[PDB]
Amino acid sequence: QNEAVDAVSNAIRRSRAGLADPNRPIGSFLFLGPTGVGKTELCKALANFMFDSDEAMVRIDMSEFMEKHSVSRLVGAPPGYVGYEEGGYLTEAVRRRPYSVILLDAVEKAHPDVFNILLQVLDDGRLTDGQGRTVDFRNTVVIMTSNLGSDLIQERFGELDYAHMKELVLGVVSHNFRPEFINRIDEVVVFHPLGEQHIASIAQIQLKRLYKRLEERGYEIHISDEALKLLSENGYDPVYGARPLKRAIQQQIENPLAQQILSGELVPGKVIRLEVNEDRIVAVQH
Amino acid sequence: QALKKYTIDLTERAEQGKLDPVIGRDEEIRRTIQVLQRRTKNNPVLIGEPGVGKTAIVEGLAQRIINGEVPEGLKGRRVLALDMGALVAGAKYRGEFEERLKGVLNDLAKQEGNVILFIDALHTMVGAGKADGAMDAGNMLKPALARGELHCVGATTLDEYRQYIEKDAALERRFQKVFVAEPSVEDTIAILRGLKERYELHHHVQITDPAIVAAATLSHRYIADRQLPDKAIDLIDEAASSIRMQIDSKPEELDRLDRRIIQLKLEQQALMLDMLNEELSDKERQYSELEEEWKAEKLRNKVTDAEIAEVLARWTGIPVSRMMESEREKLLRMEQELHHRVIGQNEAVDAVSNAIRRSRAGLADPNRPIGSFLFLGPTGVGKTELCKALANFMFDSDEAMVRIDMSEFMEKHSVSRLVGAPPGYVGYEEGGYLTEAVRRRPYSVILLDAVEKAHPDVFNILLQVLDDGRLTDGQGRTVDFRNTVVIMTSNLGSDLIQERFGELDYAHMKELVLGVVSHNFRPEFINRIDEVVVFHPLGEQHIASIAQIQLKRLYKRLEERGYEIHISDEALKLLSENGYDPVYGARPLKRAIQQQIENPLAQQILSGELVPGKVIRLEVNEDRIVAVQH
Amino acid sequence: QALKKYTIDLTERAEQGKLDPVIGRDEEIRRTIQVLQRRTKNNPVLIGEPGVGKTAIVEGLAQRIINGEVPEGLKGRRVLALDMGALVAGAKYRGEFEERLKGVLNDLAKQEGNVILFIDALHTMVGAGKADGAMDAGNMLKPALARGELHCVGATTLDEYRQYIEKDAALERRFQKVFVAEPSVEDTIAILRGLKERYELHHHVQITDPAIVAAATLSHRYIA
Ligand SMILES: Nc1ncnc2c1ncn2[C@@H]1O[C@H](COP(=O)(O)OP(=O)(O)OP(O)(O)=S)[C@@H](O)[C@H]1O
Ligand SMILES: Nc1ncnc2c1ncn2[C@@H]1O[C@H](COP(=O)(O)OP(=O)(O)OP(O)(O)=S)[C@@H](O)[C@H]1O
Ligand SMILES: Nc1ncnc2c1ncn2[C@@H]1O[C@H](COP(=O)(O)OP(=O)(O)OP(O)(O)=S)[C@@H](O)[C@H]1O
Ligand SMILES: Nc1ncnc2c1ncn2[C@@H]1O[C@H](COP(=O)(O)OP(=O)(O)OP(O)(O)=S)[C@@H](O)[C@H]1O
Repeated sequence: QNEAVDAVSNAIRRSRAGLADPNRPIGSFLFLGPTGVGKTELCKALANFMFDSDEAMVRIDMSEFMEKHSVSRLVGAPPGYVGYEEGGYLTEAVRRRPYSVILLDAVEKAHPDVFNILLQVLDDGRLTDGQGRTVDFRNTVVIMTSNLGSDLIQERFGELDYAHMKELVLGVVSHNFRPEFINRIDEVVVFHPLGEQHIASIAQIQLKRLYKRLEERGYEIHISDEALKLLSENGYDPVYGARPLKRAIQQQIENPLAQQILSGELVPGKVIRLEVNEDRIVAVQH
Repeated sequence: QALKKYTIDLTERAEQGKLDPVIGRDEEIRRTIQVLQRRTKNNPVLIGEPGVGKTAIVEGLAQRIINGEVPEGLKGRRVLALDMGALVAGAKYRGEFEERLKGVLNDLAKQEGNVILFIDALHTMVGAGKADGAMDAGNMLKPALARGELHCVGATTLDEYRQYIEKDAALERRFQKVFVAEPSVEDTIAILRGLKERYELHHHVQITDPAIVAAATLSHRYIADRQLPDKAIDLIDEAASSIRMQIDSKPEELDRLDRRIIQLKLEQQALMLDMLNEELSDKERQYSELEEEWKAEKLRNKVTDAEIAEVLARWTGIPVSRMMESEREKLLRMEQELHHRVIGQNEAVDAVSNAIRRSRAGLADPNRPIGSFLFLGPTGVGKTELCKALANFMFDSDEAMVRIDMSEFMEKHSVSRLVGAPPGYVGYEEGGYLTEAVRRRPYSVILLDAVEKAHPDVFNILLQVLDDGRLTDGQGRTVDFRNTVVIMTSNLGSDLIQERFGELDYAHMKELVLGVVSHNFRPEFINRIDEVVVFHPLGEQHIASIAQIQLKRLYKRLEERGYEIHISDEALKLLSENGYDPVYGARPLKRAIQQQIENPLAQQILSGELVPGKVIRLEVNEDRIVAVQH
Repeated sequence: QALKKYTIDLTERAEQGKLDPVIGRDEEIRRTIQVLQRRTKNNPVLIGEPGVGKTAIVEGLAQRIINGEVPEGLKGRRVLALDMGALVAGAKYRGEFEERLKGVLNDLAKQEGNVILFIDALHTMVGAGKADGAMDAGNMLKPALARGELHCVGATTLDEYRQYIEKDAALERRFQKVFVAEPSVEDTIAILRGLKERYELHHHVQITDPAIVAAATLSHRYIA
């Protein structure tokens, strides 16, 4: 996903050199593209970069707003109503820390009332909450994740350059969203499904954090290259992204390995080598 | 003077060494010292969520002024803590509180600017001592605060700041906001090294440094309620309390056994059939063996990471502890324990067993729940029964689980009955069903039965839940689901599994019914699922074993009434005959047992015919089942 | 003094033999004692839906203190029950609630850490003396709680925990939550055996042990 990391990178580098437009938020993005290709992971890697934590961000899961009356969950309770003295969820959580990252997770699930609220947000950097005061959004990176071009990108990403694909999935978004809300967008970026090499590198990252979990537990693992090849070939299909990799690693390693840890079988200290049998993956002790 | 009566001196307490050491917080102490040395508005307020160390920043400022590690403009300051209740307390008459507060202001003027003041819980001050003749203590310190003549340091919570001080814009702007961010895990470990010294000195135990890094790491992971370092310091302190209690009289295992033997002793005394004298003799022998082992090892004296883990597994309920031998031998025999109530259906018992074994061995993904499951298969084969066997295995009770029947959610409104209502609307003040139920009990089997009956996009709530274990209710507070077991049971391939279960392996069956679910659910949602199992229709030997299960629980139902029943295997073969069809599963067996046994048997009980104590033999008739008295 | 008036001595009542016997609740009293013997935040709170026996846990702790089954660190402690009704009771003049309550804080902290304070209905303490802009019991006790000088065993219902105490998050972090489990059928049978003895002494009757096991079974099954 080189294009999206370029887009977000250039947004923060526009802000730090002063050239940001101070009537808007810093970058209003819309992450399209199919499931399991790292939309929420680019948001998490941003907040990990900029703020030194994975969940140090205003994560709003937009699929809890599927009705017309859940706008008040983020703006606030209007005058003379129940939860009045606590404001909203978005406006307070920004009005505390005005340089934050706001993840509007799974944006298309909600009702278009929230999209009107975010019209005001993405264009002018203010969103007057329920108690009757502005909230300064001129310094937050608003990020939105969706998958409206799932079939289109999964089927036709080959033999097409990036601009024509962007125009085609942007047409699909224009069928889904109003022209207002996609006019306010700083940059729609388009993802792409993962090939063998991408899932191989993601397999190495997930195995590094598996090693880190067992190193916390007190164990070590070296792995065979053939074992990692079986993990990368058992967990490759273009429809579900990089998640069959995660649950394939989860099954084939973590179930028999934890089976043998609980069995009183695998002694601490020794390097637990993960090499293959004919088709299974066995954990050995030598 | 008034400052003797109404202020309690911190630098005298820091000078006599009555304050715990303050570690880190370079940025916030430096900004408090920058703000305290201004010309107008000398007033910092310390703002951050409760537990992050704001009073500790003022106590670190007092210790740095006593040690003299401050600039030269502060060498020799006195930091005096103002107690607004001690001002309010004896002010019965009119104008007594204002006389007290004005005496404090005159004495602070006579100190020639040498006294830093300190009002912890600054939100106490707004509207303190108001009456009809109100000067309110926010309206009398407002001139002395505006002109910078008073060096007050407040320390109020962020929500208490929004509620109480931003309701008064003049006194809102008299104060400079020093934000006190939650310390991360590493800063907490440093803070816990200094407070390790102090807590070791109090509890007379020795906190090992792996227990410190365990306390900061574990309480950052498994507690979303409170904030660092306070939750980590609480794990350290309560762990040292447990170690010192074990040191005092005897360990907790002999405590369990002593309480149980005195309990069953006076309980058998109260019974003066039993199945109690056997239990009491076994527990007395177990007490003798563990007391012999305690005399053979003459124990715990230090706080290790295992004590931190047991304290956190008794704060919450999440099984963080090391597995004892009874529990580990129970848990390696997982599938034998589950096939006592779910006979047949090996694939799902393997899947569920492996998810719980990954949980307990500590390999589970900490950003997701323990395991999501989608039990597909035809009606009456064991889907809801495996979830009840899960709660009866794991939680020792059948109905001890969060059961959300997805056949009440046939409309899109009824997402709101598991997130709660938004602000303004009716059921705001009570929160969601699911979210409150998890926020009480964070380790629980969450079942979503009959899941294909719901509205198609009610499963967007579950996009959040299954992917990241966090669901955000109506009021705002996100509930952490990351230690739960989510299970949704459906029957989307009923006729397919009934038809093509023969001549097909498990893999192609899973693929074909997964195509069926691909026409039902969204590609987002069937990607979140850890493991879709596929159930299989029940055969004749399965139904024979199910008949034995139902007849054992019928004997259990008729022993309470006071009757014994023995059955002959010919009648059991008849119930294997009259209770078999592939299309309806295992309930034709249950209603065949119901009819052909319980209707003539209860007929004959209420007939005044069947004398208790005599064994009711269920031999066969020509075709029926007789019940005789011999 | 002040502790004569605004507190009720449980250990006097347990030592006079006026409380009910308490059966079971072993992990709950053990974690209550593990929380009461801390350095800072000595404050547990018994949470669980009403009926499960939370005041019974604190009275069981009082009977274990008097009859000598607690550790050596608690042999000799008094368990005083604070009266939130008596503290507001006469104070209509300004300050007099706070005068009473800080007199209680003086006379407790002057006991050298001997009196375990008990507040059934902790959610009453939340907004107790909250006058027209004055000091309630929450904001007064709040700094003597997170130094361990006040040993406040709360006992609040779980629904009113969410309604009243989580509204004020600072007083919420001072108290360490001790969950109180709803007991099984079998523990209920044991509880009913001790209280069988006491109710037979009350009503001048006898109670057969089938009526106990039927009472636990039937009340668990049919009253929901
Ligand atoms: N390009 C990637 N690099 C690293 N990890 C990735 C990548 N793509 C997916 N992952 C992994 O897959 C998960 C992230 O998938 P998500 O981006 O959260 O799915 P998604 O992008 O939200 O698509 P939907 O809308 O949920 S179907 C994490 O567990 C990551 O470890
Ligand atoms: N930076 C720190 N260095 C040393 N100890 C700390 C630090 N931060 C917190 N603590 C300890 O953590 C505990 C809680 O901190 P507190 O300052 O008392 O919380 P708080 O700042 O009072 O917030 P509230 O709203 O007043 S409860 C105390 O025991 C402190 O000694
Ligand atoms: N493997 C089994 N072992 C024992 N009893 C079983 C088994 N499978 C089903 N039963 C009986 O089946 C009854 C209900 O079966 P369920 O599994 O609850 O039906 P289901 O699987 O939920 O399918 P639907 O679509 O919800 S009707 C229980 O009373 C059990 O006695
Ligand atoms: N372990 C026990 N030993 C003896 N009696 C008990 C026990 N548990 C509960 N009880 C009895 O159960 C009843 C209720 O106990 P309480 O402690 O009053 O419950 P409770 O938790 O105070 O209910 P609320 O929510 O405070 S009104 C009393 O009659 C007690 O005697």
